[PDB]
Amino acid sequence: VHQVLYRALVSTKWLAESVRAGKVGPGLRVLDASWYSPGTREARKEYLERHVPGASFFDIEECRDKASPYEVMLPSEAGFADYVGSLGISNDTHVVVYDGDDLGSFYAPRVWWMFRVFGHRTVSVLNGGFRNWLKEGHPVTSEPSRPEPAIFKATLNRSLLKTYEQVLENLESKRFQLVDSRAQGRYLGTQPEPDAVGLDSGHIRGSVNMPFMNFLTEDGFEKSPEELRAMFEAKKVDLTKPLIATCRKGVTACHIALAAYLCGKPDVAIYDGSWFEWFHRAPPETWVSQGKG
Repeated sequence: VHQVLYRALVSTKWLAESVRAGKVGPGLRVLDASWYSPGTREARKEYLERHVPGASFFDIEECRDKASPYEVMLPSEAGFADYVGSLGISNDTHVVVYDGDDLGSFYAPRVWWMFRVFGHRTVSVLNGGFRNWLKEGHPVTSEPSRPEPAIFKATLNRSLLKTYEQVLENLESKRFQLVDSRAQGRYLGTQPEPDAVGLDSGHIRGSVNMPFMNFLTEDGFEKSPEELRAMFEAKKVDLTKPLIATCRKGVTACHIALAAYLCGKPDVAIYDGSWFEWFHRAPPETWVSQGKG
């Protein structure tokens, strides 16, 4: 359920002109969705110091199922709806998401997919991220944003989500191509999985690896659609066939979904449980690692 695709990328120039124009409001809401591993950057404090004028902080640590044993799992429809409503977002709002990643994108695609998986098509990511917004000198502020509340209705679009059981069945059916966006070393099992206890690295049998950072240019901009298409083809990923994206915790997998969407394939589903869930639930026979093990 959607044939003509709504823009998934907006430029810094466009967003800056919109903010100059007074467009932030019910029709346009801007989110910093940054999140960092423990012991590194301070997402909320960075947002407090420097944000696009009128933007809000989208707290992924809150906007998830807290009761799950697994990482960064979708909240319920109500939890999402209540949270986004509280940021002034309704079903008529154009949501623009950025993050402060050093290359140019990490969490923002996750948030773009969250809106889509909850039925909202009017969502985009800021091409080049906050990194480029800053480099180009666009306005930043520490003034508080206080959007008026709105009502949002969320409706899960199951086709854009996969469960553990569906990935396990797929091991057998081979119906979907399973593409993992984690860095190469962790995908192969030669580098450990971080921020976890006794979680081995490796990958689900039958997977293909497409490290997420390959999607962006060295400046942090999305690669062109011709470039993206060439990447999938060189990976033996056929865009005319079904595709499930997976990673550590369902976050960077959303960069595969974004890349495929800009190549005209909106149908990629995210395995939200991802490797973290897989390792904990699946028989070890279903995964491989170079060490090995």
